[PDB]
Amino acid sequence: EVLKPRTLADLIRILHQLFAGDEVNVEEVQAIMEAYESDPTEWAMYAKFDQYRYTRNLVDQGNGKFNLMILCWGEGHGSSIHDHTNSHCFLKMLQGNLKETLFAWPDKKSNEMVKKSERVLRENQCAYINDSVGLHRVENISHTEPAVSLHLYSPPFDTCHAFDQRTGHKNKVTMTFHSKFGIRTPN
Ligand SMILES: [Fe+2]
Repeated sequence: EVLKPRTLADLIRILHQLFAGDEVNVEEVQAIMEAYESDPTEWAMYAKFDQYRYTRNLVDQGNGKFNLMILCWGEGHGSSIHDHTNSHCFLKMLQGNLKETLFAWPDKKSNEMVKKSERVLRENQCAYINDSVGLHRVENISHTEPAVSLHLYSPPFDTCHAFDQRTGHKNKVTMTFHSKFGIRTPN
C-alpha cells in the first residue's frame, strides 16, 4: 500500500508533502524513496562525476525543509567516516552498489574505531541514518563501475565531522556542491 512515485518529479512532490509538517515518519519516507524505480533518463542531468572523489549534486532545496541531492561515486570512490550533524539522512541507490559500514562513536580516549554493522545496499534500496544510529562510511563496491545514490538530509546541513579510524579523532569538514540543479558550481 506504499505510495509509488512513477518519476523522480513525483518523488520530489511527495517529499514536499511529507516534510511540510513538524513530524516526519521515517519509515514512511524510506518506503516511498525505495518505491521510486531509479530511472537514469530522469536523473542523468545530475550525474556529474569527478576523477578523484565522489561528487555531491543538488537536486532540490525542499522549501528549506530538506536538501535532496545525488552523489556520484567513481570507480573505487568512498567517503570518510562521518556524522550527519543531527539531521535525518536517507540514502537510496540509483545505480551500482554502495557498502555502508556503521561505526560506534569514539569517546575521549584515543583508540581504533569499532565497526557495528556492514552491508551492501541493493538496487533501489533506501537506507537511513542519524547520529543516534552511529557514524558511517560509504563506498562504491566496484573498481570497474560507478555508483550513484540519492540522498535526503533534513534539516539541511553543510558541515560535518570526519573521523580518523585509527584514533577516533575528528575534524570539522565543510561540504560543498559539485553542481546545483544540473549546473556546475564555481569550485
Ligand atoms: Fe553519510
